[PDB]
Amino acid sequence: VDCSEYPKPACTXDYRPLCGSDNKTYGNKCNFCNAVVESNGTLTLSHFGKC
Repeated sequence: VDCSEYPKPACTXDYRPLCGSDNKTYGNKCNFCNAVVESNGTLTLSHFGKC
């Protein structure tokens, strides 16, 4: 989880899915990292690809 450059005000609409510890499939690293910050450290990366 290298989200050091977050959060970011917007994310591009490529699709490179990541499966979060919340069992949500995030569209790409940008969407996943912004969610990690908003979660106050509770969200982590389960695995690459869709859940």
